Amino acid sequence: GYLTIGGQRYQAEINDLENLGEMGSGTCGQVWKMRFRKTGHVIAVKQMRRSGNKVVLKSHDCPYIVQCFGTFITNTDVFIAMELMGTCAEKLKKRMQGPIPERILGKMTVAIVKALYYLKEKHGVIHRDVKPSNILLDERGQIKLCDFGAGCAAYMAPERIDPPPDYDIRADVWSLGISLVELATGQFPYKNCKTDFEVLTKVLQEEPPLLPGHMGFSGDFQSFVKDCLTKDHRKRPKYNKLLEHSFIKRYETLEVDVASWFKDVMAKTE
Ligand SMILES: COc1cc(O)c2c(c1)/C=C/C[C@H](O)[C@H](O)C(=O)/C=C/C[C@H](C)OC2=O
Repeated sequence: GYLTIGGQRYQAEINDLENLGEMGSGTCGQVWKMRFRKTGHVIAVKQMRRSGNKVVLKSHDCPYIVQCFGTFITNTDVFIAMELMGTCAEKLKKRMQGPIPERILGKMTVAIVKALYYLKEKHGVIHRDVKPSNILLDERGQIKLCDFGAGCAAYMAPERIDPPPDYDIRADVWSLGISLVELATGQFPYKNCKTDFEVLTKVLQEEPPLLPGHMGFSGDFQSFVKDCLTKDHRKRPKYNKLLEHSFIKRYETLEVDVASWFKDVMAKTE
């Protein structure tokens, strides 16, 4: 807008905000730490990077989506204010230099599925891009989807080069899978590339890079992660069916020290 904050709307302008420092800048535009002088809040603001010629609200109730506060147009940028939050998934894989524990992905899966499920059943949204970059973790445990928009072509389903985008949600389902496998194993499914198309091919060519029976993965997991990576998108699981899979059900209830973990992974590197 306008800046809306639990749960009053204020007007200000990005030049009004006080700026504390940056966070990257590490693709795509300078993301910024800054304080809204009005109320005392400290937020994220992602500067882009105009222009095309010539968003949320209202995902305020869902606790698994990073909350947007408003935007924020100038002649050069496009500023978007978001809740301040730890880090990407993608950057934890690299920072950890090794996989994330099944327990954490299980939490993740739950935060993530319910988000996509939220968006679809409340806003008729089909968020195109489900991937590690878009999954934000935080110091105090929370796990959230950034609704935004080889490598990032790899996450494409089979039926996204077939007989006629899109048909339908099931494509995000796929990207959830690959994200999980990428994430569980700490190694992108297709090590043989890049970059790329010798990727896109493999996908429609070959059978899902399902989870290795080897690394000690609760076959509840292996099961879920496979229901997703179903080639045949037709009988593939809608979000609800995933919501009543067992791997989910476990993880809806099972208590996990996500804060504790994250913090510890902040031991290395820094
Ligand atoms: C909402 O609070 C945030 C807090 C952050 O620290 C980042 C972002 C948001 C960014 C969201 C959009 C992209 O996910 C991001 O540009 C990216 O690819 C880099 C991820 C690793 C980097 C160090 O962390 C952030 O910058």
